[PDB]
Amino acid sequence: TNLKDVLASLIPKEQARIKTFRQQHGNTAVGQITVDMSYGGMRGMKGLIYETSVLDPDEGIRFRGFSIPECQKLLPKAGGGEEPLPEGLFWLLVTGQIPTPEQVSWVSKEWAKRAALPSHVVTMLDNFPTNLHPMSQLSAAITALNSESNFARAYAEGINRTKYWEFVYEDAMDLIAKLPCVAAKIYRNLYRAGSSIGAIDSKLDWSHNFTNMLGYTDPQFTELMRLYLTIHSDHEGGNVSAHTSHLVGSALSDPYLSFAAAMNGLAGPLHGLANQEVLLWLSQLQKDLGADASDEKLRDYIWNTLNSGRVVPGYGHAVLRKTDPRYTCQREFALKHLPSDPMFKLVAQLYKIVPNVLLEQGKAKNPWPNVDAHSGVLLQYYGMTEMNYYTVLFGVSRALGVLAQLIWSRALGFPLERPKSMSTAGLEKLSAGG
Amino acid sequence: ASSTNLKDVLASLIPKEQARIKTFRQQHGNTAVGQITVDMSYGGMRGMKGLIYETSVLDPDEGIRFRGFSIPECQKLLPKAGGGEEPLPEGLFWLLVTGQIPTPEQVSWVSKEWAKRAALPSHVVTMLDNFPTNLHPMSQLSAAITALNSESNFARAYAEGINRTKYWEFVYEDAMDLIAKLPCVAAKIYRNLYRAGSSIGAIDSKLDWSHNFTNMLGYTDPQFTELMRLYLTIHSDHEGGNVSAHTSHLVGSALSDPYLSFAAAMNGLAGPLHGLANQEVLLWLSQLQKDLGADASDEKLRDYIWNTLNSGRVVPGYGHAVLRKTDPRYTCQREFALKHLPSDPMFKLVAQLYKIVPNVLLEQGKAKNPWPNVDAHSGVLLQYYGMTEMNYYTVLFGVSRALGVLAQLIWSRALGFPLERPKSMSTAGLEKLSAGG
Ligand SMILES: CC(C)(COP(=O)(O)OP(=O)(O)OC[C@H]1O[C@@H](n2cnc3c(N)ncnc32)[C@H](O)[C@@H]1OP(=O)(O)O)[C@@H](O)C(=O)NCCC(=O)NCCSCC(=O)C(F)(F)F
Ligand SMILES: CC(C)(COP(=O)(O)OP(=O)(O)OC[C@H]1O[C@@H](n2cnc3c(N)ncnc32)[C@H](O)[C@@H]1OP(=O)(O)O)[C@@H](O)C(=O)NCCC(=O)NCCSCC(=O)C(F)(F)F
Repeated sequence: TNLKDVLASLIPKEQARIKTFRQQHGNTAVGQITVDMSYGGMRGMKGLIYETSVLDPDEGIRFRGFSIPECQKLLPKAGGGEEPLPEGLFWLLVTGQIPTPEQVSWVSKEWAKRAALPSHVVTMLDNFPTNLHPMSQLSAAITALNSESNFARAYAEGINRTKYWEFVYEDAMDLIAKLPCVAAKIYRNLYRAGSSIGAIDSKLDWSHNFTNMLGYTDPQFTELMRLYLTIHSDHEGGNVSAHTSHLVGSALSDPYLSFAAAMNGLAGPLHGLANQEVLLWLSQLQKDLGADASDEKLRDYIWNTLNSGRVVPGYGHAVLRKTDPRYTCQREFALKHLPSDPMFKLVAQLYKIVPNVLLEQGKAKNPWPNVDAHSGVLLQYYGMTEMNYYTVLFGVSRALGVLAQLIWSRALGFPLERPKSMSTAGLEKLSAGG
Repeated sequence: ASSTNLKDVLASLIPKEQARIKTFRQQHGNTAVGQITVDMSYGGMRGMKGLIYETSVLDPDEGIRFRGFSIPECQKLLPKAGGGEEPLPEGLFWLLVTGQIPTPEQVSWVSKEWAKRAALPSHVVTMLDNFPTNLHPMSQLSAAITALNSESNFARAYAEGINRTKYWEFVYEDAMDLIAKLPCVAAKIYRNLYRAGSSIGAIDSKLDWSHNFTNMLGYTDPQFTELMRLYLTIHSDHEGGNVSAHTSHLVGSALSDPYLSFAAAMNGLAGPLHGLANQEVLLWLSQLQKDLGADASDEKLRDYIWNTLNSGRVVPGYGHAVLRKTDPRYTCQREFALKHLPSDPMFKLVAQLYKIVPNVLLEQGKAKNPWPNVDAHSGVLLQYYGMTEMNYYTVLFGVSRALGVLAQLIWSRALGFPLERPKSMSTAGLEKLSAGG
């Protein structure tokens, strides 16, 4: 019931909070930067303040203090569902508080009234070739939508730093509302013979309109979509996509530009693209070893994949050190809905083998699986076999998280992200020599 | 030190590098290089050095050093057009990549190579020709880059299962093609918007990259050709902590292709606090003229400056995250004006500001740096030569910046830098970590 008002009052409490805190500990040390950290992608450096979520290496992600199961229980469900609606999540990430069902409905409704594409985007999408990857299409379409930016106007217009957050809030609501429109058009155009996406039923929830535009009607596939979109929404801020959005948002680029840049990062093979990668490898697996393999043959398939310089897709993590609750959460879902699925059973079998392999191999820090290892198998089951699209789905979810933070970054006037770089030759000089 | 094919040269260079970093890392990987305080975390990583970037290094007191070289030094050492004064961007790219100063031949080969690789796919052209005039030039550029990704050789190869070792090779190809296509793209944007969709003509395999650019832009003055060589050379790289450089670095570390990494960087560059400043300094200067008139007094200037600050606004093209003095790129450009457009009224106003602004900023006590940066002096040079469409200004900066960023991109891959993935913290957790306040 008026998320903008809600924010309007939470803001100054928090501004207060930090100032006083910074006054006290501004110069207090929270860490040490090492030569290896610099060469190792800031591995283990605590270099960002990100509010919407925190990641625990052992326990996983907590969204505003809540774990996945906690959310699963707490957040409002649909009419007669079991899976939490992403609208709730979004309210939670933004507010810090559990939304009521009324609040949740208000969002759905808000996201329905704002879903609307400019024709220039439409045309573009319609002229894209079928050889251009869906993420690229997605990314390029978003960038193009920036002509609609309110923040971009207000800013040129001369707004006060103070009001920045309000513009960003509108840009943010509008993008999340349109994303499914762009995502759906992409699918259709690529996989549905360019058929129309149709309309938004103002009376449905965001996932539900999305699935319609996609042209899927299994009510269970709807529930999946809800779960899918909830769980991929945020993953603290050091992740490539979030960080990107955050780094780019810092220069004051609008939310369209920022999200788009984040998509380019999500699309990397070591990141969100792994969604799709996993699937491709699982398929090729099935071709070779066949539908039902022996643990023994599975091992070698991995033992091979390894001494051959390749990584096992969906396994490993920069931060997590244990099995990702996102993975588990998905597996519980399969267990309740597609337990007899062959692909599913394989994924399941992989779970018992890879970790030991990745343990005797001795390189990976995290021998366990991440969300990526398990999403595709679910999708595929419901008929969405177009694996080059999976990352798009992840992208649409990630907007929830990143944008929720975008508002806060500007509301708290976080400045330009600009660290200092060094050359090896200078680092050597600093230390002495290697 | 030298012969013609960059690729062969690189290939040789590479392994010695790796060995070095390796042993160095062997003795000191655990050797602490610095801090981490609460303030730097909230402060956008200000003052934290936590990134390796080989191509350039910025000294806060002296300015950018290319591969140990300063601008003036590059200014003299680098090869020039047959009959120019200005360094050619091709030479700088070579320097940046190889860490060595190129010969004329060496440069010529680069030009030829960039000429050769210059080709846009139809879909991109279609797309560009279909964009509305209200779609900012930077968005066009960024969306065009992303869509060109259909061509990525690294992407393809990667999917086909190449070895981590070979990665750099495809990135070298993708970068070369991208440096090569950029002007085509940029020119098409300019044409479309300001030249009633006329055609960009063709590439002259014999010309230098900038020359072919100005031709496609429709600019024929040699002085402007010369300005372009300088411009593209000077906005090249600025160590890796700047938004654009860092964004390409971050995205590339994920194995996204160069097209993707670059386009993302473009989105950072388009930020009002970043490359977009180019444009703002000009919009700001225009407004200023309109009010104050042409021959304003220092006192009137000063005041207008104070107005801007009180409106809660920043003086455009002044201040910097790292630099603590006047940017050498600023100076460099002032010298060029001094020599070629000593009496432009706009030029004169920039010069005036130069003597007024830093004192006011000093007085206001906010800015760590009260001196000018590159973006404060670039638009005036363009304007003078007829390129008066300021919304396009950052596009040229972007074309320039592809040189630094792509040069390191190859190196990061060549050197196997991993995924850039830091640790985020919430205020609450941070507090808890400390005691709170
Ligand atoms: C995600 C990941 C890149 C994390 O990077 P990083 O923190 O450097 O891994 P690490 O610290 O455990 O690296 C130690 C070594 O083990 C290797 N390793 C790590 N994970 C794996 C894996 N799943 N399979 C094989 N080798 C692996 C690393 O490549 C590295 O080897 P080398 O020393 O020869 O470079 C890494 O786990 C990986 O490559 N994963 C496979 C990626 C994939 O296809 N799907 C999973 C999604 S990637 C998700 C991320 O963005 C994340 F945060 F996890 F990095
Ligand atoms: C580049 C800049 C963003 C660096 O930011 P930062 O490192 O945070 O500067 P800082 O620490 O000195 O700023 C401290 C205070 O001085 C103010 N200040 C800094 N520069 C200026 C300026 N040019 N005019 C007025 N006030 C300024 C800051 O806004 C800040 O005020 P507050 O604390 O009340 O928010 C900054 O000086 C600025 O805003 N410049 C003007 C931007 C512009 O339109 N053109 C110049 C190109 S920006 C160069 C860069 O480094 C960047 F990375 F941003 F691209």
